[PDB]
Amino acid sequence: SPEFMSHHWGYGKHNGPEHWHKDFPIAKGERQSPVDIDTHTAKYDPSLKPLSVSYDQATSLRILNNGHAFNVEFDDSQDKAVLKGGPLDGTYRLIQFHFHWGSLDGQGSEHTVDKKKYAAELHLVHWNTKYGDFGKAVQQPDGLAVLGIFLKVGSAKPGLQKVVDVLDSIKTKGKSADFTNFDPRGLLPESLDYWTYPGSLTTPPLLECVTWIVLKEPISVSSEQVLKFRKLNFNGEGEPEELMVDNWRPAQPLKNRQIKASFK
Ligand SMILES: O=C1OC[C@@H]2CNCCN12
Ligand SMILES: [Hg+2]
Ligand SMILES: [Hg+2]
Ligand SMILES: [Zn+2]
Repeated sequence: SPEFMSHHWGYGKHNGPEHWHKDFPIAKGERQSPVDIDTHTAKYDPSLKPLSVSYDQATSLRILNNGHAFNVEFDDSQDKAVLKGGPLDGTYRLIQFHFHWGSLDGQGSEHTVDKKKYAAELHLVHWNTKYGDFGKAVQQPDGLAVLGIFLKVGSAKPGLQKVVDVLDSIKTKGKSADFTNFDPRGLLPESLDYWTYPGSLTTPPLLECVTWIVLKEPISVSSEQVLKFRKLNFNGEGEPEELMVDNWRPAQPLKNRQIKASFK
């Protein structure tokens, strides 16, 4: 049971975000994520470029319940699924995506917009090819680019359904399954308008390597889709059930950072 045999970071009362600094001191660092996006402080930057999403040749491989979310993993041994343009210099390869979500529809996102919490947030994680591999990229201030997409509850997202339907097979921590031919273009909204700022990954080890690109337009998913997320488990098989919900970190201090908008 959580925190009895040993301690591990998580999202509970004894090991949640407010505790993470005890094992990962960078949790109190100068470029932590997520942040609140104050729409009356972020300035339009006309030097930013349109975001170039080239996911046509993506190769998904597996889906994994890692005890704090599920990752959909991709073959990143070539430039098969890349993010370019905008604030980015060069080419960033997609390695995985995952979500953060709530126990109820009024919370779940990590970023907020004028303090608004969405029901969930999708993170597509990419690494800068100039550093050769993800592990070297996460030793650099421009090593990663994360495309963040808000989810609200409304109409269903057809391109999400294949994800929803596989979750029964990865209910518990450590379970993985084959998950080929998944097209992440089915998770995008219509507009690629975005905000951008320098930050970190939002789970330990909280690495301060990320250029965040947060889309303004949410995607809609149905109540039934997000309910299926909430049937996942943080625990392993044969351990008592602890539902995988509220796996989000709250907003962190902006400090001296600037949030830029791609749109006037
Ligand atoms: O994010 C927002 O929202 C309002 C303002 C418009 N100009 C771009 C930056 N802003
Ligand atoms: Hg974990
Ligand atoms: Hg890989
Ligand atoms: Zn994330």
